[PDB]
Amino acid sequence: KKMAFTLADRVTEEMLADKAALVVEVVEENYHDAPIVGIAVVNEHGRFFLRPETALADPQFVAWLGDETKKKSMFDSKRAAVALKWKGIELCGVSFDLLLAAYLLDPAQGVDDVAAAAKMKQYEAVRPDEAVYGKGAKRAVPDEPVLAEHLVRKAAAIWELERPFLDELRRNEQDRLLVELEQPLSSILAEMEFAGVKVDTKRLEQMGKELAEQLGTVEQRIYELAGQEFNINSPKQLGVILFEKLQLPVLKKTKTGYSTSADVLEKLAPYHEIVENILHYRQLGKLQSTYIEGLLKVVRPATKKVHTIFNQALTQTGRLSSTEPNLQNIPIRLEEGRKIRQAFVPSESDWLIFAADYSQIELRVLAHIAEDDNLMEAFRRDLDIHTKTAMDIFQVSEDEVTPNMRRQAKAVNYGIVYGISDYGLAQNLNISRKEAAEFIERYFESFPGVKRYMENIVQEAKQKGYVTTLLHRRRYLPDITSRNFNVRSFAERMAMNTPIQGSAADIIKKAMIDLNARLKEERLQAHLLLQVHDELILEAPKEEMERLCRLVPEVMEQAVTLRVPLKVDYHYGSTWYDAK
DNA sequence: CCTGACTCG
DNA sequence: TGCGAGTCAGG
Ligand SMILES: Nc1ccn([C@H]2CC[C@@H](COP(=O)(O)OP(=O)(O)OP(=O)(O)O)O2)c(=O)n1
Ligand SMILES: OC[C@H]1O[C@@](CO)(O[C@H]2O[C@H](CO)[C@@H](O)[C@H](O)[C@H]2O)[C@@H](O)[C@@H]1O
Ligand SMILES: OC[C@H]1O[C@@](CO)(O[C@H]2O[C@H](CO)[C@@H](O)[C@H](O)[C@H]2O)[C@@H](O)[C@@H]1O
Ligand SMILES: [Mn+2]
Repeated sequence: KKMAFTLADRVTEEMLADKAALVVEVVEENYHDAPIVGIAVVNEHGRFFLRPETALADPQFVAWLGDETKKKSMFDSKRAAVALKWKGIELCGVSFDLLLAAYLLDPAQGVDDVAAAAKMKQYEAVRPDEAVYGKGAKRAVPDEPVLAEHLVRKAAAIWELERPFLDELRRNEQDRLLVELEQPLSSILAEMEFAGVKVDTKRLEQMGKELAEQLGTVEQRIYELAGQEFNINSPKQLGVILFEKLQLPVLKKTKTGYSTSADVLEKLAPYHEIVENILHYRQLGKLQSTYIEGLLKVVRPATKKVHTIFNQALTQTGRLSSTEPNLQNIPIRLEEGRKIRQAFVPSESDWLIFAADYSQIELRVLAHIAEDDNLMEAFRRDLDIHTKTAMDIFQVSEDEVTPNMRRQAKAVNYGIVYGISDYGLAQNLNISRKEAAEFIERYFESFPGVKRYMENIVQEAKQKGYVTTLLHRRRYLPDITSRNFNVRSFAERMAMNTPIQGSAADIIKKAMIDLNARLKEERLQAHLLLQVHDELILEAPKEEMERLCRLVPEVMEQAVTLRVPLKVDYHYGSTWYDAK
């Protein structure tokens, strides 16, 4: 605990070195158009601190940040780049991101600051962000001397830990995953974040108005059937109405009381018609509060755009998450909700929304990884397994399978491949638990390869302590040999799923890098807007639609090569809704 | 702040 | 007693 640094007045030559650690401190958790409160640099020549109004105005510093031959090591470089694009400054030459490096080494650590990453290497010369800035309503940037030291210490740490982290990544054969997949992707996400998505507020406000009219309607109806007023959005009061006043049977409890989950409500339908009305009310209430009122609170009024943050170092399987707003969970399943998408539009004049989508991506990953004959064959002829399961459950034929019921048989295929027990399956389809068992038992005799993959990956996880995905992403399962049935089972199901979801996650990540490449090389104006786990979303001038119909799917299928082919569905239209 | 509800993959 | 997420209302 003793460090020398220079609290600089101006940018000097010795700070513009070819290799350095860089800290562009942004305290606000949502970094979009957020204050940059301090800058630090560590290189061969020394340790420096700079005030932002100094460094960001000095054209030489800006030129050094923008030069990709001047290599930077950073912690969460997406935060920096974005907070810099809002200051009209471009960041280039990031060769090491400690955050991503740490997330690949172990997603469970849930690293959020340099101190926690340093924790993994015994490096103790840096304080965590909360012990410096404060918590919640106390969150305060301290006095400069304190601020400076801390930032310099963060650089110093990034500076000392680069090699160790890279050294460990090389042993696990995860170095190329960092440098060639994750890190390049970080910059792409920073663009999509900054470009934003344009929203039709006029339309959005009109719908919430209509939604309110329907909410009051359904609501009155609910009080009439119940013969009283209560708070529908209060599960405790609703529970009293349904199970105490109305006497409806209790199908399930939780640790705090009676259950009123959608699943329980659908099963209570024969007994009383208020349950269906509650379901419908809850549906509309969510649309209003989250997808109208939530969404309008985060639009930037001047440009009518929303800017989400794609949290890259958070999920345990390798997926991304989307926050403030979440644009990866916009309604589509029920026609009423699906309408919200009409308000998502192109940002320019004659531009359109292109939406490409992988077909059964996790079922193909399972096929490739488990090497199952009957499964690999079905895909080679181009059978639709969801449609092959739609019939099998809905007694129907291929000729009449509505999109609605290809989604309900979709969750059965996936459910089965991810350790759903017969209790789960029967409780999802309202069928006999004996019949549920039969389905599964048949499935594993029909696909013996998939069954043995399940047995094997659990065995391997017990022996190794972890599982891995195609591009060597890793998840550790320390609870895998727990004596407790519940604890053991949960980790076992993670040993089944992770390699699959994680692999689909790797693939679509790679597909984005190649797409971005194939875009800038062909000099097109088209650019990525969103990723929703297994689908990409772009906007482009009307003219470019021809190339994209050929380009986008070609890139997504050619990303990786598997023991089965990869298929992509695509559509375009003037609204994200019409892109169906 | 947590629990349970809804939303997506 | 299928997996991975986020946000919101009530208590
Ligand atoms: N009920 C569901 C739906 C989705 N998923 C996970 C596993 C698959 C991954 C992608 O699913 P979708 O994009 O919904 O469908 P797909 O099978 O990948 O492709 P398609 O749209 O052609 O059915 O998300 C899941 O576990 N359970
Ligand atoms: O930018 C995402 C990146 O930031 C970190 C901390 O450096 O997470 C913080 O910001 C997130 C996005 O706003 C919040 O969800 C989270 O609460 C906060 O810790 C990284 O963990 C994350 O990858
Ligand atoms: O360095 C990580 C990198 O290794 C890759 C690419 O070479 O996988 C290769 O090495 C693996 C074992 O050494 C094999 O599974 C594979 O056959 C081989 O291509 C990437 O998957 C990984 O990111
Ligand atoms: Mn898909």
